[PDB]
Amino acid sequence: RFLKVKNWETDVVLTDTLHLKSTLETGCTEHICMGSIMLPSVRTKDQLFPLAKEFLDQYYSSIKRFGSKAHMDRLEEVNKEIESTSTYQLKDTELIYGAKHAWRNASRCVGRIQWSKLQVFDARDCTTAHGMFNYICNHVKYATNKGNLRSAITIFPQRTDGKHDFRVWNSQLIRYAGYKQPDGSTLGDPANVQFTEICIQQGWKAPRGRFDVLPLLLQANGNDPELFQIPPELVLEVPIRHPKFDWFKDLGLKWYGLPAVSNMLLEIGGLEFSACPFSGWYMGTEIGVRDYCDNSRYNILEEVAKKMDLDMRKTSSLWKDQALVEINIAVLYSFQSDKVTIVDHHSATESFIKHMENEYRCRGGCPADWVWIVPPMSGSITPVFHQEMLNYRLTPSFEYQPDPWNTHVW
Amino acid sequence: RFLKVKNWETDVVLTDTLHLKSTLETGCTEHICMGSIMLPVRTKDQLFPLAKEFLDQYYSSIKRFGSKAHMDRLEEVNKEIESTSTYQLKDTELIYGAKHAWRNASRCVGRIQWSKLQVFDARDCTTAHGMFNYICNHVKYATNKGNLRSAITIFPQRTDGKHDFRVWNSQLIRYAGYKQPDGSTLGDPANVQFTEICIQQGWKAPRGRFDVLPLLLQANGNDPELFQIPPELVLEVPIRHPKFDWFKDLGLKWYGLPAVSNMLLEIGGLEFSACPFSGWYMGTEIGVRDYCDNSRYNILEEVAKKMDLDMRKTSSLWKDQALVEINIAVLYSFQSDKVTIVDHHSATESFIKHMENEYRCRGGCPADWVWIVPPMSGSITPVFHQEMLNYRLTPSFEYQPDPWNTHVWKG
Ligand code: HEM
Ligand code: HEM
Ligand SMILES: Cc1cc(N)nc(CCc2cc(CCCN(C)C)c(F)c(F)c2F)c1
Ligand SMILES: Cc1cc(N)nc(CCc2cc(CCCN(C)C)c(F)c(F)c2F)c1
Ligand SMILES: C[C@H](O)[C@H](O)[C@H]1CNc2nc(N)[nH]c(=O)c2N1
Ligand SMILES: C[C@H](O)[C@H](O)[C@H]1CNc2nc(N)[nH]c(=O)c2N1
Ligand SMILES: [Zn+2]
Repeated sequence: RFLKVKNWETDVVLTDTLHLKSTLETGCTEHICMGSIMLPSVRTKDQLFPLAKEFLDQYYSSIKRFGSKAHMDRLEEVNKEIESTSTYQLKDTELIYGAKHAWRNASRCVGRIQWSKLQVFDARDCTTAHGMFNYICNHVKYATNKGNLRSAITIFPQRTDGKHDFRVWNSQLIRYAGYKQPDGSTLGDPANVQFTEICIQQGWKAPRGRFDVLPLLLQANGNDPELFQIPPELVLEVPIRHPKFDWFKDLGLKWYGLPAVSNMLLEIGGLEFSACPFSGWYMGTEIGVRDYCDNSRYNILEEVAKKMDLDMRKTSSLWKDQALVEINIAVLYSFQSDKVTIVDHHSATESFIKHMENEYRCRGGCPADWVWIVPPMSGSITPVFHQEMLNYRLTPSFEYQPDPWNTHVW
Repeated sequence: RFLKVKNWETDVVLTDTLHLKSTLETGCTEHICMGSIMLPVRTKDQLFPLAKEFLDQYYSSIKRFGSKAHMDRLEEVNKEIESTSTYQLKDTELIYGAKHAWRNASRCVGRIQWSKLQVFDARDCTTAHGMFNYICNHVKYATNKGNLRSAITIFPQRTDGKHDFRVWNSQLIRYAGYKQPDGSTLGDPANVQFTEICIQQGWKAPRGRFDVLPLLLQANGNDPELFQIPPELVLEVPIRHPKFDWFKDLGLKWYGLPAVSNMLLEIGGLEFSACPFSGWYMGTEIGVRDYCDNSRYNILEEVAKKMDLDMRKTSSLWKDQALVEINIAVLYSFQSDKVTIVDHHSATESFIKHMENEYRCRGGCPADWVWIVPPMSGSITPVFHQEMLNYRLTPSFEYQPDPWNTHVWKG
């Protein structure tokens, strides 16, 4: 019941007691482990108050006022407000705490050593999609900071009856369009083909290019979503060149500086925030391994290996592995040259081990999903590969939610 | 009930029903996943259900479930259990059991080959000298002059737990490690403790960087005994690089035959505590783990030095670059010497084909994503994108304690 995790490279053993405060479920049973499943998964008055109490208990404990004057009053006041209104409103301090701890609790996030330095933008007074656009532009500008990226989240009004949902329809604030070609292939980002169509097949004027920044599709108060173009001067992009291969720049590659997830649901004290875009900065492998070299994405491995003149006859020449490394050197080199914040996988995974040690010491544990924390290249030469991790679900949390074009009462 | 797994690269969705036949536990609960944890004395009370379950599976596989032969064998095993408190497997049952323990090994990416296992029945063995002879014959057969063949040798099953057969080596062929007084290590740091035991048991160590360890073999619960594998039976491969002529001067070599010897084979409730098995290497086992783990031979520095990469900042990816070149050299060396090896691209593709076939013909394939995904180039192999369900089926291979921690020395 008091569990231990071992690092097999260093023999360091940590003792986890935090998991005993886990609330939600993992998808696993003692008969079957679902650790590699990508997606392992109204609201009444009964359910809401224990959730608020659990959250307020940990909030007042965190400020060393558990069982105090203000603690009992706040508990009473929220209880009064739920009994009356069937919901409640977070104090600004509780919202900031809840958002920072949702990130602290994100077991798939390797960047959590930064969790306490998060800029929380309270957008709970927003009422229209034009107001949403305004808040998102300000977020993008703040977070981008001319390349000196700063972590931020913008929190739109919480769900009420499920009919008045605020939703950002984009999966990330900044992504590249994808169109299926006449000759059967795909131009741009294949992952965004259905979305790039919903933008066109409902308003947008696509420049049908390969790296077209998609428009925002914003939904306020349950209404139909509206299209907005992010001002291009707010979208920091990096042309990708290689520090050795001069032909690399001729590949035509670029990527955007700001990774900003916008389709997750933020849960704090039972309250659900369905529009809560958040951003940090890239780990190099997200772009160079996944975005560029996945077969279902831009899938550039063949072209790069050909220009390197590698033996592509046999897989055992490891031509894919060689090109992969060069592509990721170029991504890192390009961002660093343009003074755009980026972290390589060696530095980020080292940071996470230090974060884990901090969390075990000051908190008694750190939920972590090994399948997601280990980078998608060079796994075993990073320290996290050799680190046993316990995965469990703590709240406040970021959760997945259905894509809105499958749920919108249109 | 049914369970579905999806491949996010190809959108193929498979449906698992085999997990219903799972019995052992995973370590996980509804509230915690132990998927990345490395490691999550038997009476007649529990033995006959285990035997009956196994014999049901065996007679089903041969299309004889419920036949007179099936019923007579159950009756015969039942009587032998209450008469003798254990039972003996037929040769055919042992072969089926060993093949299916491999088929059920959720951490093994090489399972497309499970039905072509050569099973050596060594249940008549009585002494450590006899174990040595069986293991020599296994090594010669499996090596096959570089054309490797999968094999397993099965020594007598556990009785009261005081008479165990054990191979004290973790693998039949491994290099020694020696801790120096200055704190540095010569050879394989993974094997320092076992090397100390061998030395204490009388082994005369050459004290080089690639000394093949002696076999330390325990029969019938007696103290273990040292034996040197005849060197002409240990096939080794000097490592060189197809383009880098200085790579040979690093002085690296490795052995051809990977042969695990510390696991326990469970078949029908019977426990075979000495069951060495062997296949052939996937290149990354040597080039990534054996050579580049910080806690193993740890050659990333010197390789990158000789390559003259920028080693001052990690963001040059000098480690990633040297890692690839080393793994090219491993594959090139084995192929050039005509010693069986498989690269991680081929092995993971074969495993995906295996897994799909197992879903079609068997209703599932238990698989441990954490171990199946190779330790370099993860997402450019197809297993990275493949959802997998992990569960425990029997027959199975299990971990067991290191014998020096449990053995009662006879002196
Ligand atoms: C500041 C630097 C950050 C870095 C380097 C970083 C790194 C990463 C990486 C590499 C992933 C895996 C995502 C993937 O492979 O698709 C991830 C996931 C995630 N990150 Fe972080 N992140 C950062 C900031 C943040 C922030 C500011 C938040 C929230 C406030 C956050 C919340 C999450 C969540 C919830 C996931 C899981 C996404 C999912 O389950 O699909 N991250 N992060
Ligand atoms: C024929 C070629 C084979 C290949 C390419 C192969 C590949 C692998 C690899 C790469 C691993 C992970 C090992 C590690 O990272 O330390 C593994 C694990 C394993 N293999 Fe296979 N294997 C083969 C044959 C066999 C055979 C013949 C058996 C048994 C009869 C077997 C049973 C297992 C088991 C039980 C594990 C789990 C090891 C553990 O939990 O430590 N494999 N295999
Ligand atoms: C703040 C942040 C920093 C960073 N460095 N990286 C990311 C990227 C996280 C991510 C999250 C998701 C899940 C939500 C999307 N939908 C499909 C549910 C992805 F899908 C995805 F591709 C993806 F990159 C975010
Ligand atoms: C037949 C086979 C083919 C192949 N291609 N590869 C292997 C290697 C499996 C392996 C298994 C273990 C299990 C014992 C665990 N104990 C020592 C903690 C190892 F340790 C180890 F190093 C190791 F390589 C085996
Ligand atoms: C099937 C498997 O769970 C899936 O491919 C996961 C593996 N690990 C991952 N890890 C990260 N960081 N991001 C991902 O998208 C994935 N995909
Ligand atoms: C902590 C973690 O479970 C451990 O390092 C695992 C990760 N996956 C692995 N996968 C393989 N094939 N072999 C290993 O030794 C390991 N080690
Ligand atoms: Zn699990």
